[PDB]
Amino acid sequence: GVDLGTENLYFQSMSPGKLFRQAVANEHPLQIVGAINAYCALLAENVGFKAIYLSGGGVANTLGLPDLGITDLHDVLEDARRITAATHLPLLVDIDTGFGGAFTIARAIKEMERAQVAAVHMQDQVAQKRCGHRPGKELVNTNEMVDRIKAAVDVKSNDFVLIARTDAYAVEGLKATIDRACTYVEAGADMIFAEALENINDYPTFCKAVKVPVLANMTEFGKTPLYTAAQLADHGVKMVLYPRSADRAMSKAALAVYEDIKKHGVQTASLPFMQTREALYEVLNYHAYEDKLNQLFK
Amino acid sequence: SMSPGKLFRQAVANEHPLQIVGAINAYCALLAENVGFKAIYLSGGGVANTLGLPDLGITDLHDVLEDARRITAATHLPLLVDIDTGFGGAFTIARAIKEMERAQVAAVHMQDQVAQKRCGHRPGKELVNTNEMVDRIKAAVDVKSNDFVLIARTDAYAVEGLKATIDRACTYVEAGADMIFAEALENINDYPTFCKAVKVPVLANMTEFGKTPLYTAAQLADHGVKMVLYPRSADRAMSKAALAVYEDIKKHGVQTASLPFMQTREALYEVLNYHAYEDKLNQLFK
Amino acid sequence: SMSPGKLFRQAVANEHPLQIVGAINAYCALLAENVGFKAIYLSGGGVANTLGLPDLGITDLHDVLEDARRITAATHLPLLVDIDTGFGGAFTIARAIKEMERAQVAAVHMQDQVAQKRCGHRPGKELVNTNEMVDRIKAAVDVKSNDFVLIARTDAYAVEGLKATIDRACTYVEAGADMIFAEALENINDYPTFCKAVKVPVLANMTEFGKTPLYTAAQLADHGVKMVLYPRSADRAMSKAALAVYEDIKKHGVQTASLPFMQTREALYEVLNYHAYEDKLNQLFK
Amino acid sequence: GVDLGTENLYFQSMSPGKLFRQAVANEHPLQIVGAINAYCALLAENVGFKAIYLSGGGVANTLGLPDLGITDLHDVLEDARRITAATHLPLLVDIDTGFGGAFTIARAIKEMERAQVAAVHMQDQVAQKRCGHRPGKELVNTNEMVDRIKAAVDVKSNDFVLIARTDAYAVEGLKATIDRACTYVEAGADMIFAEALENINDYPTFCKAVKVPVLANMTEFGKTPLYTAAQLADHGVKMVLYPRSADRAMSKAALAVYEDIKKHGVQTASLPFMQTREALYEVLNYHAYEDKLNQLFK
Ligand SMILES: [Cl-]
Ligand SMILES: [Cl-]
Ligand SMILES: [Cl-]
Ligand SMILES: [Cl-]
Repeated sequence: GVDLGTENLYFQSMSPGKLFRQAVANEHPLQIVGAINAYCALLAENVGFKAIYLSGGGVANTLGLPDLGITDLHDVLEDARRITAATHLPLLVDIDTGFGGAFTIARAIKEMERAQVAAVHMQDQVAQKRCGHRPGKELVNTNEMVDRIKAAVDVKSNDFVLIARTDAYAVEGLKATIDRACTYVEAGADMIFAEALENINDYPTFCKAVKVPVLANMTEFGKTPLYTAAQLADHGVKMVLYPRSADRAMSKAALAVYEDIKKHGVQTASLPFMQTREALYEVLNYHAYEDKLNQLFK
Repeated sequence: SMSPGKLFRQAVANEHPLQIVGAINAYCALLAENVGFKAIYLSGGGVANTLGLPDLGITDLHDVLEDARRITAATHLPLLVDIDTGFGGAFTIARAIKEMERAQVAAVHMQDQVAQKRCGHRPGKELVNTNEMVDRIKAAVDVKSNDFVLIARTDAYAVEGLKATIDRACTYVEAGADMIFAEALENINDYPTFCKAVKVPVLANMTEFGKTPLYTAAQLADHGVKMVLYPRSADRAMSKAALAVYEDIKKHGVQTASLPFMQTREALYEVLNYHAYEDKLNQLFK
Repeated sequence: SMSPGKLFRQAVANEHPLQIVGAINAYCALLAENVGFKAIYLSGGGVANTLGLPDLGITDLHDVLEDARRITAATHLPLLVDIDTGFGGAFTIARAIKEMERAQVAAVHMQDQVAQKRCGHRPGKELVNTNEMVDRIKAAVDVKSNDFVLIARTDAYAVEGLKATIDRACTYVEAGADMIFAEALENINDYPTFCKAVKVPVLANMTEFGKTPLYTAAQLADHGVKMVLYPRSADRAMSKAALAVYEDIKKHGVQTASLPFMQTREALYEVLNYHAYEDKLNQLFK
Repeated sequence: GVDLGTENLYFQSMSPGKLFRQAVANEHPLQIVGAINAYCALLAENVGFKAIYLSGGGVANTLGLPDLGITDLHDVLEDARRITAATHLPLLVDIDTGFGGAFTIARAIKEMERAQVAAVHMQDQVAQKRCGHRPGKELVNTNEMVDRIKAAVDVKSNDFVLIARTDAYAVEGLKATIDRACTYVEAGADMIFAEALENINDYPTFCKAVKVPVLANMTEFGKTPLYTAAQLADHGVKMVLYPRSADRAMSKAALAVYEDIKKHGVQTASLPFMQTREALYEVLNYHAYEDKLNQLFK
């Protein structure tokens, strides 16, 4: 039903998760960028990225909360929905440890699918803990994460992408990490999110062992190095994620404007650092609104 | 115990003038607080644009309310909220005021633009009659608490000139508006006349990229202005900065060149007041 | 794989007629499903009244959308949703259709009443011009998927009589409405003429306590009607029953007299399909 | 600022939690009824009840979900908000085990207060558990519940009422129950929700030991008997809760109407069982809307 030139060729109607699978296959590698809101998703789309990301940490911090697992399915879901309403670019969503036991995880998968989300990642961290527990990083046993994956796979559609994230590497080293990852794939993970993988020549071994597409997480200000997308792909990596990059720059920029207005009683010095009205109207595709009204009405 | 509305009333009286900055989310509200502003603002245009929509009145009470709630959950800094034309007739307006108060909001502004119109109407800026805006104000005043601040915004100046603008403003005050949002006054020497006539605290809107010039806080205050609003200033800079990071990552396959332009982890932990979390847990537990 | 809208289209074609019952929440939608209805309905008046508000158009897209989402999360039974007059101009209507589709809703109906009006306007029922409703329909059709069902509702009959009603209906179909909601046809012998002229499936609204009489499904179908709606039937009975329990507890200091009128734990566990939860856990784990 | 007749007397401005405290003090005992939505809250108010209740089980079941702790703070909070928008009658809200650790509990208290809720109850059940855990009832240790209470008390306002609920009685017997309850009061619970207390002559001992107002939960179809409000008060009980009574009757009534419409092709036989339009307009206080428009406009 879709055309190429004047030639009517087969095109399959593509669901969010299939668009994502397709973006992985067609890119080398797929760069996925963090976006904290619909407008950022549009900036990313306009720059020409083929997939976007909703960070768990970002959702919390944007609420003015620490990334301590205070947020729930609704906090993430509402931000996801806002983004998928604005763009069909496949969206990857951080759902932490699933927000509870088997049926919470099921509800999260279904709600994410109803929100037109393309993929989620779920982590093998310890969840909930005691009331007064101090912040930190603990892994669950492989079997506890297997159960989480099964709860998810049990209700997902075929197209929808479950990415199991492991933080084993920093704590248990490369061998034990590869072991979990393989167990996670066997339990039904579609892909793997390798967190904090240091030396790039460990990638080919990691990727070859796990078989499914692997995502490398390019964070800042942590204890992991920054390689290029090309380098990571040459070492067998299929996705590269930039989770918080843009929002760290948005923050510094907003702080700078606030300080200018405070210090100078006016924002004149900030004008050069601001997006122009015209770029804004363009990213919002404002003209298509006027054009739609002319197409249909008066 | 001071109510949100009272904190705001107090910030107007005690600052010369009160600078109110736009913040699009809780995190921005915290940055603003940390820089030391005494009042913050939730722009209606910002709510739409943040959702990836044009400022064409597509958004409803729930869209603004949800963003307001997220900001008041993070900070007690008095918040001023743009509720457009009120989102409907008298009972919608009533619902909006009550919901805003229940959200711990300190003030709202409502405008004298024409609302809804016909289905296929073209975008623009048209004023309602003075009597239609009076009705709007009465609906709002009827349910507001004493402390809560209703600010009537008029866009009359560009369309009807300074005389007719002062007339509306005064009618709006008489209908029960607490303060006045004077939109798009070009010459600063319009202000002293406007402010003197209107009597109640007046807010001047310092926007960028419009058809209005930029004066300083001091200049505006010396000309009788009590509040100065910076509605989108921070978010225009956030957008350029996000765009720059996106372009860098795309062009260079990595974000290295962007690192100098990013807030450090430590500044982030600080704005989030992260240590108070660890300290609270040590105070109460193990 | 059948889309919500297609399931609904299919239920219209294959039933004679399709009975669509009101449900105010997911639990009611499940009771309805269990009794074996093939399509369910979310009333706009029900959404308002459930919130403790009169049906005066105080509610917005978010109010109806949230209730819709809760019901579609629990059941795949095709859901018909009252979106009133569309909640604003062309882009609000567009947003409403898209949001309803993203909510897995199968159909909506939109009415040709006048919307918003002046701030202090008195409640009532006034029609928009045919051209204003055409514009509404075009805004909706422009963004809908093929399968999704737009039902134009007209209240013309009581105000303008059968002739002018058939005229609008036909104009609405030509503008792209998939089906027709004929509101307040008194005499059943109005139906065959109406239905024959309009051609597309027609819905008759079987309300209580109004100014319209009650015919049976069979009667309505024999007179050319394809859907019959029971918009508030269940919720009027729920209200009487809740009131009765409240009065009992108040008057007797205990709810003993109410016990015979309550659904048993076991019927509840059954409607919730509770066993499938235990069975799922045994299937997958320990 | 408030008047009695023509005599201007002192009246304190009363916060939701104070209204609740006051309703306890002034009634003997206070009957609190379950209401699943704003309209039900209004029916209750109209019948003249002085406090209303939002059941956790009710929130889930109304969503078409089992009471298995699938729901989160947002599910309860949204239903609470809908009710407090319609009525100032003090509302008691079930927040289960608090939906997470210390800061989730803090967020729940603050969000409940911002919603104009008067009181909440929190339970000493085990939370979250493993992914594939089977449904059931386990108590946490007294110390784990103490921690939960402290998280709550730490952020609550003075007026706001924390009610600690214990399910110890059915599992651990009267002695151990009184022990927890006393520990919970000392940790800062304002009142106590005694679940499943069988023999009424155990109440005076229970109430005398715990000191703070005690709530007896009048459920149906469980393993607990039904006494009258008067009987329970004479035995030292200060609140009596009717958590699901009205919604069990609403369900049977809606099922009956659906079956009638199915079986008869019309709802004629159901008409006698339906609230009249006029009672509806009245409970909605529809006339006050017309009167308000006449007061202010044309
Ligand atoms: Cl714009
Ligand atoms: Cl610097
Ligand atoms: Cl009504
Ligand atoms: Cl029976």
